[PDB]
Amino acid sequence: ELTQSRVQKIWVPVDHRNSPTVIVMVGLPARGKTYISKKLTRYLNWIGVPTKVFNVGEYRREAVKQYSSYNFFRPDNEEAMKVRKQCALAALRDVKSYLAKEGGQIAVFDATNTTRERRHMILHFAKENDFKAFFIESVCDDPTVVASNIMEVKISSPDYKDCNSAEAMDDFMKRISCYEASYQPLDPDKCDRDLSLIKVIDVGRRFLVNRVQDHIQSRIVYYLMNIHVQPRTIYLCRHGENEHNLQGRIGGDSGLSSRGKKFASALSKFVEEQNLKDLRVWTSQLKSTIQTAEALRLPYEQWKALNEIDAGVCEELTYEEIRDTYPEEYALREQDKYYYRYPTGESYQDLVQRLEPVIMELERQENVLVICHQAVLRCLLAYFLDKSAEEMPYLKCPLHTVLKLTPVAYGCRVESIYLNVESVCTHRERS
Amino acid sequence: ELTQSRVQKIWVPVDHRNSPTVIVMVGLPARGKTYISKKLTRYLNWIGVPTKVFNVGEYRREAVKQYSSYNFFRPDNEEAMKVRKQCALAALRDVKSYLAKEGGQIAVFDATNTTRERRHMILHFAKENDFKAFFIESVCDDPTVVASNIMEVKISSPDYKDCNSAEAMDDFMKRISCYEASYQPLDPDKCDRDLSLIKVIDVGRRFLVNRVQDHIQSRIVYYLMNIHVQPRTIYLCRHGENEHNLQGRIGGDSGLSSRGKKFASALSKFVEEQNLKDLRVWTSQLKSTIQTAEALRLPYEQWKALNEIDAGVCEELTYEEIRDTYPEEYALREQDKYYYRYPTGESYQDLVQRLEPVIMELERQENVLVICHQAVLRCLLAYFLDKSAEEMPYLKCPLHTVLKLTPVAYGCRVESIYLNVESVCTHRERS
Ligand SMILES: Nc1ncnc2c1ncn2[C@@H]1O[C@H](COP(=O)(O)OP(=O)(O)CP(=O)(O)O)[C@@H](O)[C@H]1O
Ligand SMILES: Nc1ncnc2c1ncn2[C@@H]1O[C@H](COP(=O)(O)OP(=O)(O)CP(=O)(O)O)[C@@H](O)[C@H]1O
Ligand SMILES: O=P(O)(O)OC[C@H]1O[C@](O)(CO)[C@@H](O)[C@@H]1O
Ligand SMILES: O=P(O)(O)OC[C@H]1O[C@](O)(CO)[C@@H](O)[C@@H]1O
Ligand SMILES: O=P(O)(O)OC[C@H]1O[C@](O)(CO)[C@@H](O)[C@@H]1O
Ligand SMILES: O=P(O)(O)OC[C@H]1O[C@](O)(CO)[C@@H](O)[C@@H]1O
Ligand SMILES: [Mg+2]
Ligand SMILES: [Mg+2]
Repeated sequence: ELTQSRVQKIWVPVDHRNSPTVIVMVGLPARGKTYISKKLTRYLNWIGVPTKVFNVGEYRREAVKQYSSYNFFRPDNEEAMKVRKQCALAALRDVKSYLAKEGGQIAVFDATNTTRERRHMILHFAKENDFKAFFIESVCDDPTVVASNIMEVKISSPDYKDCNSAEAMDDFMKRISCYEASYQPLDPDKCDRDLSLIKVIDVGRRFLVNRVQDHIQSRIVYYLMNIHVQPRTIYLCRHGENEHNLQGRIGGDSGLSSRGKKFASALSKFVEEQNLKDLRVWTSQLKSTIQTAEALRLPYEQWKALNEIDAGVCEELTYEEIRDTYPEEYALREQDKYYYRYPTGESYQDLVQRLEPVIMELERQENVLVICHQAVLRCLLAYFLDKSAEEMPYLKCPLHTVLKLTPVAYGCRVESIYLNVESVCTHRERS
Repeated sequence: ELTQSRVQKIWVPVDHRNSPTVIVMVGLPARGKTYISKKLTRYLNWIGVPTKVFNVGEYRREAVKQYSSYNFFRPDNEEAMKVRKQCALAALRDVKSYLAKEGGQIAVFDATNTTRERRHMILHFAKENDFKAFFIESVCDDPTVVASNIMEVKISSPDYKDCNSAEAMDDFMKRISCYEASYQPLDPDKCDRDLSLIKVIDVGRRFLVNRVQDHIQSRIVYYLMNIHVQPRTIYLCRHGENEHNLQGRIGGDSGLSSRGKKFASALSKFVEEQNLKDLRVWTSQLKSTIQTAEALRLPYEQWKALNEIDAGVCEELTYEEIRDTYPEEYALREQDKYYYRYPTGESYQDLVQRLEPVIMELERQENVLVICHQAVLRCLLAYFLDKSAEEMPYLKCPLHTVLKLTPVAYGCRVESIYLNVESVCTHRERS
């Protein structure tokens, strides 16, 4: 005796009457601890695992109004040490409220945590709140890398609002020397034999993994081994306009219109003028995306995971038709566009689970052109631009427009490029 | 201008007119090199990557008729060394024919390869045939583990056909001591800095990964970190009989019949008499599997990936109806049941890609009960019992029967258990 939920179409038994994890970042400054923290979090939240970053740096920038210099981080700075410890403890406080009282699942503790003492303290914290502890250490003693990092995300930090490169660059170098003496890296073969951890070496050149307590830690591990930092570009766009677009019909597998092909031709000119040494092209298995890719005269690959969302019994229909034929359904979708699943079809949530492999592969690749569909494109875009599940189903991803995503600082930079070719508009807001 | 293939329903441009990899196993005997090789291969072939194992041991057992003793593996055994080298070279010969002439993609070289010399030779081989080289080393100096391994897959080997445990166990111990002196493990921080490799330590307790050249090596890495060897059991069965089963209609989302529920009740008694400390239950999101799981009064989890194959425009239909309504389609499926994809639906190939995450999770778990559907069940079973894509769509997976899969030696042992409850028969051979 079960009843099927109206929105998610899930069968639940009629009533009629996974321990949370604390990810601990470890490493000297300018080692990508925050970079990793944010990206990790962006991913986890995307695939549905509620994650939040707790940057002890911000707690510090909060308590000590405006920034001083490296003197603040001197081991002999008795007062700063007091404040820094109170920052770490305040953050763990907020962590407890997240994992135990706010429904959070993973809490990333973003700090240097370069001493066994500090780590043992966190372990204790976890041990008493019934939380698992997974460590991620970033080791890299390459002056070129450290130097480059200092330039990319430090010299512009709010701490150096009143500094130039020459001085900021020096203050941070001294800042790093502060942690160096007492820095005790993880020792998975001795003192840290029992800790579950992954040590990222030379920006992913080598990894040392210890244990792994569950699938969640398993994924995280997989992810870090696939992301990289080499500069590259990811272009995203939909198929050229198609017959169904003109008729305003959803789903289906129609072919490009006269304009759609025109757009496909423009896309070719665009890719051409991008001057990319290499470029991979991915499409869905639906006709319209393939016809578009063909116009590029470049080898491409088809992914069934990139097919537009499945509209179920509403495929081939027009919104008007749905509104009339399946009124109640048309309403259930407008009130919960993300979780709503079409009868015998999918939901935006289903797309995310279906696209996970695509995202993981995009992180591994260099330059990639993905020609897909509206809903599918929103999903991917929501990942790169960190858009909540609430706004995902409404992001604007118009026809004939190329979204150029480039890596910058801690996230992704986006550039819209309309290839100057008319087409209908398939976008529709909440109502 | 494209045309859609009739079987796979894929759009291809009308005509009208990934370097192969050699996986190198490394390690002393009784370290699971062959275990890993077979499992790795079983998996890769399942997800579509043509892989083959080249056990240098078999080449040896082939050339030297019947087995001697550990004297054969003595470093001072000038003649044996000659034969052993000719075996390794003959196997690489067959590797070349596989990766370059037989359409193979991955070739697992199963040997001790415990010396830098031997390894350099293989590198050279790869370097000249344009093959990538990925190494997997298994290090474990635990006497209990080594001892146990010697018992589980050595003492019964065809080499010891005329030996008892007491003597076989001793001959293998001496055999191991032979390789020990010249054994040079991988050194990812010195001599082997440039080699792409994964070093499995203490049966997966710790890993040291170096590089990783592509996604294929990325997956392999992920897999090894998720499989384990602790004893556990995996039960597989379909939902209890349902309305559609009675009407002989495919797809749909109907509920259990009177018998189906009866079966669900029997399943409860079965699980109960299994005396399992723990047991996870997974179902699909279709009503029939959930109703069945409910009868167990155990917490279960729903997976959309476990939903029966999507019959497309044929859902809810009876084979008779399909045969009549979509004759041409009914024929295209009987001639190629694995690759055939239903209009707007899936193929067995699609199921495999859809089930990959399930398989990966089953490898991570201990005891798991999976209540699914016919086609879905075949897919999973094909993985555990290593059944080709040709036989997969025809494996017999009857209603009300529990397949009990247990780990043994290098593969999985299967036991069928009919819970003694009538039901229709949904199996149908090729015709
Ligand atoms: N595994 C890694 N090793 C080294 N650098 C990395 C890295 N992952 C990312 N980066 C680089 O690090 C920079 C971001 O550094 P981030 O600010 O996250 O360091 P940090 O958190 O270690 C310093 P701090 O404790 O001083 O705030 C970017 O330039 C990024 O490309
Ligand atoms: N990573 C690992 N470390 C140690 N033992 C493992 C292992 N993976 C599997 N095993 C165990 O090893 C046994 C299979 O060993 P296998 O025969 O594959 O070893 P081997 O190939 O190293 C020996 P040889 O070169 O003498 O043939 C099984 O008992 C299995 O459970
Ligand atoms: O985590 P710890 O050991 O308290 O060091 C924290 C400090 O590190 C920094 O990231 C500087 O490297 C600061 O923003 C932060 O206050
Ligand atoms: O995401 P939305 O607003 O529900 O629109 C989804 C529809 O958009 C389309 O791509 C048409 O523009 C259809 O294929 C799909 O069903
Ligand atoms: O790979 P190597 O160095 O030639 O050693 C191969 C030998 O190892 C064995 O697996 C025994 O440990 C034999 O079956 C095989 O002939
Ligand atoms: O694998 P086959 O032989 O095509 O049968 C598949 C059908 O079996 C069923 O499970 C019915 O027994 C249907 O849901 C499914 O479409
Ligand atoms: Mg930081
Ligand atoms: Mg072997």
